[PDB]
Amino acid sequence: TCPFYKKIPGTGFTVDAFQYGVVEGCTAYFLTHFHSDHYAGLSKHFTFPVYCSEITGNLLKNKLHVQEQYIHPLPLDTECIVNGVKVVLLDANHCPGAVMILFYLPNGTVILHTGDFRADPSMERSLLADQKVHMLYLDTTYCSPEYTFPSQQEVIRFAINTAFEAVTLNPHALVVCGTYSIGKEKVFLAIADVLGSKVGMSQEKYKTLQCLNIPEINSLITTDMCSSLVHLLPMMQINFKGLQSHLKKCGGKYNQILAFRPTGWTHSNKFTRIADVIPQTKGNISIYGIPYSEHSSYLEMKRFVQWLKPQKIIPTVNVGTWKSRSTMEKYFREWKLEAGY
Ligand code: NI
Repeated sequence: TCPFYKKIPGTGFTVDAFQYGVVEGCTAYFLTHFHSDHYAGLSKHFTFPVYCSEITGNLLKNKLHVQEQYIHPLPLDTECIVNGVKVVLLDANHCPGAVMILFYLPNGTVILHTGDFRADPSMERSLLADQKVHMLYLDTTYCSPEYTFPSQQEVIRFAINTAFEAVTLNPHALVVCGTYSIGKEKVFLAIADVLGSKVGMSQEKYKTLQCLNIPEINSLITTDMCSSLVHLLPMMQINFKGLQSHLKKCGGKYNQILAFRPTGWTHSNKFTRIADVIPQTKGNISIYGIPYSEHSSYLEMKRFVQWLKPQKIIPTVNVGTWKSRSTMEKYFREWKLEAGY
């Protein structure tokens, strides 16, 4: 049944709750972003109102064939009224089209649902600064102090310099980048930009990317693989067997692969600096695991919550084990006592 942490009290609203059938007494289904654990259950057969960003609305229509009459896109940073309740969508700094939702309840409570987010100081200057938030439904994916990672900027710098060096040393090398959902587009687009190539990909992936309102995208992507030296493949195929295979397919146009797997976290982060990352190599194939995250680190998350000072926190991730739940609650209490709220 629909968990309590996907329900907004005092409303008829749910968040990211499409896999439970008809939720009893739900008058509006909000969708924070187009990732499968969150959209699971949507299709052309869905007939209730769906509220979301423009970008997410584009993916619903074109990828899942949801009918237009049930899609309610909302502009960001704009006060809107939904079934008699004031709401605002804010940028979540997650994947394209991902939002946080501010609910202004009739009784005076103010609720922020982060959806999936990467907290950032820039959020401290949105419409959030303008009033107090009573309850926070928090993306706690990396809520433990071992989760550190570099900025997105440092990671992109590492990937660009790596790729540029490799191809300039060997103009017959191919670069490959893995993907399994929207998000992390900067990795492959930044690399193609430094190499003077477009990114080649499957028709289905090109279609997805054309839904995202990314500026000048027609200049960066293509379905012509032959004309491109940066190839996007399913994450599953980013291994020595899958890459040896792909290389056979290019028919002696290329003689080396340099491949990137943007992971969330991996335990090399506790020890290793971004400067110090090395690939796994076999023959003429190298694979780099890079810590490009679109979720908050522990310290980023803490700064955001100590800034916001919510009266009550409801975690939305890692809620299935007692030991996880109990550890997170301990961190929230620390943060509150350290900051004085
Ligand atoms: Ni997500």
